[PDB]
Amino acid sequence: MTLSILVAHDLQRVIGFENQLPWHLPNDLKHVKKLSTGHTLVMGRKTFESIGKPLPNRRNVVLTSDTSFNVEGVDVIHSIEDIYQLPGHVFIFGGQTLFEEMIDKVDDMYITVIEGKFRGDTFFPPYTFEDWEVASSVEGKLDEKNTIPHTFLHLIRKKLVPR
Ligand SMILES: NC(=O)c1ccc[n+]([C@@H]2O[C@H](COP(=O)([O-])OP(=O)(O)OC[C@H]3O[C@@H](n4cnc5c(N)ncnc54)[C@H](OP(=O)(O)O)[C@@H]3O)[C@@H](O)[C@H]2O)c1
Ligand SMILES: CCCc1nc(N)nc(N)c1Cc1cc(/C=C/C(=O)N2N=Cc3ccccc3[C@@H]2C=C(C)C)c(OC)c(OC)c1
Repeated sequence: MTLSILVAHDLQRVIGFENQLPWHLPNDLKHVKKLSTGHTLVMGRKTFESIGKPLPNRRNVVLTSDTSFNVEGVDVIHSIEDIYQLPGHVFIFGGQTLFEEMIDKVDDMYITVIEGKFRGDTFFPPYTFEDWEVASSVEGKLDEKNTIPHTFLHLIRKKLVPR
């Protein structure tokens, strides 16, 4: 319905390594909890297995081809097309495969740019700021617990108009 991407990627758009996040950043976890609370998270199967259980107080939706999939607290879908029937604010939550499938369909993106270069094996698709308006850009606060510089972006797809 209202369709957003929600993602953390590094300076080279790495989002993951060995089915885990490359970095430890509690503030971003806090950012995710705040944004998606009361809403819906759609994620691919590997992302779900990585987390290992549903996130509380959210509708959790998992896209998989596995007809045997029936986890407590999770709604299953089997097609991309299923996503557009989900009501409310829906966040595309990962991973790489779902980002690639959805980045041209979403209204907007909440991206946490991790200002570092990590070793990765999964990536967020390339995108241009030519196409995305910076609705907001907020530096994350560093401290003892959060030690990689990072920036919370809210990007909104630009309309194509005649010049
Ligand atoms: N930094 C971030 O913000 C962020 C966000 C989330 C995850 N990540 C990460 O991203 C990584 C995983 O990415 P990934 O691409 O390999 O896996 P993934 O997107 O999480 O999910 C992979 C799977 O979802 C399925 N799927 C995708 N499209 C489908 C369709 N059209 N119809 C039916 N099923 C479909 C399949 O499940 P089946 O094989 O069971 O059919 C597929 O193999 C990890 O390393 C992880 O840590 C990071
Ligand atoms: C950690 C953030 C990763 C990420 N970042 C961004 N920007 N986009 C994103 N789309 C994600 C996705 C993402 C997520 C997570 C973590 C989820 C999680 O542990 N919570 N999610 C919300 C939630 C809701 C209710 C209760 C508890 C939680 C809990 C937060 C705590 C306070 C403990 C994750 O596991 C570490 C992970 O690994 C592949 C990926």
